[PDB]
Amino acid sequence: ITGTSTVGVGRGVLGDQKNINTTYSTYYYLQDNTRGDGIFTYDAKYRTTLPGSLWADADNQFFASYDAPAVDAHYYAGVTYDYYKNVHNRLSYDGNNAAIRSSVHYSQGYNNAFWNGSEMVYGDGDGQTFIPLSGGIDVVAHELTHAVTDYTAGLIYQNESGAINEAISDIFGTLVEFYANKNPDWEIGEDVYTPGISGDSLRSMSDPAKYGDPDHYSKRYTGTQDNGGVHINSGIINKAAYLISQGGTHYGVSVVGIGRDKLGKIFYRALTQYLTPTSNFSQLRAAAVQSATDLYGSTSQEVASVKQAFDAVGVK
Ligand SMILES: [Ca+2]
Ligand SMILES: [Ca+2]
Ligand SMILES: [Ca+2]
Ligand SMILES: [Ca+2]
Ligand SMILES: [Zn+2]
Repeated sequence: ITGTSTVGVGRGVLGDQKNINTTYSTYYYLQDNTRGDGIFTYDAKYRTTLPGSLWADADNQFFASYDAPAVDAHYYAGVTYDYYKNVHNRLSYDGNNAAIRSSVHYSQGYNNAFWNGSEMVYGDGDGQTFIPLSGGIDVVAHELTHAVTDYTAGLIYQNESGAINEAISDIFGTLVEFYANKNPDWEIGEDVYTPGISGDSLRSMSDPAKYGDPDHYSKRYTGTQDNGGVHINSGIINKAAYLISQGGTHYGVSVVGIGRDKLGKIFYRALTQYLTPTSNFSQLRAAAVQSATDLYGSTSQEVASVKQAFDAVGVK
């Protein structure tokens, strides 16, 4: 769309009010011209055909309940773009300011969200297991990071490489949650999952076993479900990443934490410089050690922590 950049206001899934970047041309559209080549949000109108209609609104105010998921998908995509740019100096997911597109109200009662290789897609949830998925900044950032991985390491979506791909998305979705300072934690999806139950979440990075995911390599899943457990075995890496950041003792191995910022620097370097489509856990560890080495010196504490963390989860 060609029009005048402006700012509108609305309410998100959780009821919070926020300002969003819109474009005016007869209607006000969810098109943010301020970030790279633009952020565009579409209405899939409960269908599965994509992307749907670019989101149009008559008055630049988005307080209808049907508006909520669009407001958040649009807003959280801006935040994530900012995170990447400000913190890692990366322009959009391709490093060249590619437009970011998302569709909301995808299908009926759809309990998931995903990056399809071209854009983001968010279901509204069935109202019991989930509420509209774009209300969780960690979910939004998890999906967008899949775009980043696709353009860089290109980790294939299955077995160990696929688990690494998933872990990368949870790690960065969590870092983004901390960046925005939106009640941050080391849990995944807590804000949109089981609205009826407080205190739970989809996955836990601090204690993956809390939900039955592995927290040690000896406990990995070897079957075929979930593409070979991409969402299961990601727990081993997630745990390693939490330990690198926060420190702790796990299975008798002690790790000194080096904090979130360095965690992000180290994993982003590994991702963009050293990982390849078929990398396995053991390769991830070498990549992570090489990155810390690059960044902090081979005799650094940082390197030492990365080593300890992987030894703690049994990845050699
Ligand atoms: Ca309106
Ligand atoms: Ca949170
Ligand atoms: Ca979270
Ligand atoms: Ca819940
Ligand atoms: Zn994912």
